[PDB]
Amino acid sequence: MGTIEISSPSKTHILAFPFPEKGHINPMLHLCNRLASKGFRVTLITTISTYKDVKNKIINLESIPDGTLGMNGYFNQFKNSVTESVAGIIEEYKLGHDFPPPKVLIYDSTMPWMLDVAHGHGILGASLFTQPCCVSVVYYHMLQIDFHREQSSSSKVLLLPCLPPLEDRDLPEFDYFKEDSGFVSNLLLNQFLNIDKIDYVLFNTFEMLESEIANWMSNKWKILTIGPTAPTALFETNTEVCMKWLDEREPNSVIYVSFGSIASLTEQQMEEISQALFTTNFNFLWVVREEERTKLPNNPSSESFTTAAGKLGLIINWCPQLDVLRHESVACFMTHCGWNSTLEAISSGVPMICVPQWVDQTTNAKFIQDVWKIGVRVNNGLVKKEEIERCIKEVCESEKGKELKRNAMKWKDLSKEAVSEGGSSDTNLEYFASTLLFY
Ligand SMILES: C[C@]12CC[C@H](O)C[C@H]1CC[C@@H]1[C@@H]2CC[C@]2(C)[C@@H](c3ccc(=O)oc3)CC[C@]12O
Ligand SMILES: O=c1ccn([C@@H]2O[C@H](COP(=O)(O)OP(=O)(O)O)[C@@H](O)[C@H]2O)c(=O)[nH]1
Repeated sequence: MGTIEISSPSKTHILAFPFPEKGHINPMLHLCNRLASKGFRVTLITTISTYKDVKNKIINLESIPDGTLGMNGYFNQFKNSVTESVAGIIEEYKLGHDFPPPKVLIYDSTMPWMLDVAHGHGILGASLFTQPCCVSVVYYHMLQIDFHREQSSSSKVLLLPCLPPLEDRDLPEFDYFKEDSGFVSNLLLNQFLNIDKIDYVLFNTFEMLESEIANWMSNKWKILTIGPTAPTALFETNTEVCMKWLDEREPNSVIYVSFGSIASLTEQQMEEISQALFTTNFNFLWVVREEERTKLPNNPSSESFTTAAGKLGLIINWCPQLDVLRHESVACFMTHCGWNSTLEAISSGVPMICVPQWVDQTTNAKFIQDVWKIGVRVNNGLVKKEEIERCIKEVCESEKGKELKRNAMKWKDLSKEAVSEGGSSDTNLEYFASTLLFY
């Protein structure tokens, strides 16, 4: 005689709340996909202005007001609005009868105040970092070593535990934001203000990729490396168009070019890249967002070209990046080195030409070229066509490039192993799921 009680994923409710930008939404969506496939009930909370985006990419979906002035006011409003918004949702779900009450809130690492919403309403908090471990620990040391730089007087090289030496150009780039550099800096530093009170510290990376620094952070804070959250081999826009075009190219013949969802290049920088791509011995697929089309050399959603070299080019406002990168036609990836684009390239075996723009993109580029050895970084600040030309020859037409390709194929296998049964990332994500079930 008695009652047995069963705690299983299908009666466990996970809340997820990304920062409303595609580089933060996308990795969180993939993680929600993996968690739902384990049987969990997953509710994704997102701002109204990103809601339609996420709806088209798909899991229960909740919208909250955008919550929005200069950078500082814009952001204090944002933090205040989403605090009460998300708190309301937790409480509606705690009294609801359909879904189970929330057990945990997975929130973006850049919204650390959400840990206080989670704990203030009696549920657990998991902080999802969308940056690699290596650059993240740079933010921690900065929050805690002199990082000022009078780059005009002398060159400095910084040594930190479990990191390669970092030149000034390898540190995170904040001066780009000029007046707002301090704001962007504090946003990334403050990720660590409560690192000791977080119930789960989640990183979208895999241990073999960052083993030295992952271990150092595992010792300090017991982090969980659970990446890549994207699947091995999201409904994005223009899928059929780009897949048909790529299906019509020769294998290993296409340079894929994209600077992500936020970065905006000067008109002179666009002219340089343009002139390189139209004279290279390769086809190209170049994503230029609608908002950036007017900065192209003197607006249609896409344009087709026969290049001066007799090759074929496609300029298009958006593509399915993961599908593009895994297409056999792609020879290499000219990228701003956002972490999602970097980790997607790694998981796809595609070598890179690094054109980093700001924040962690400079550090990622350093690791792409000198640590993982799967790409080369351009040298500035304007990057001229001849410099872009040099990097294409090196990646795509050289013995060194064949080696870079070999290195990328190795890392592709290692990230597949990480997310497969018994891999470090599969194990860490199962640690997260299983301990959510504990009494
Ligand atoms: C958070 C952010 C992306 C991820 C990483 O932490 C680096 C950050 C860079 C700065 C921040 C971006 C996000 C968009 C901005 C708010 C967006 C912006 C700028 C001005 C404004 O009024 O509203 C939004 C453009 C860039 C942005 O300011
Ligand atoms: O044409 C494109 C360009 C980018 N992305 C996606 O945009 C996301 C985030 O980009 P990233 O982190 O590299 O840099 P950001 O856009 O934040 O600057 C990635 O998941 C990419 O797959 C896409 O789907 N199609």
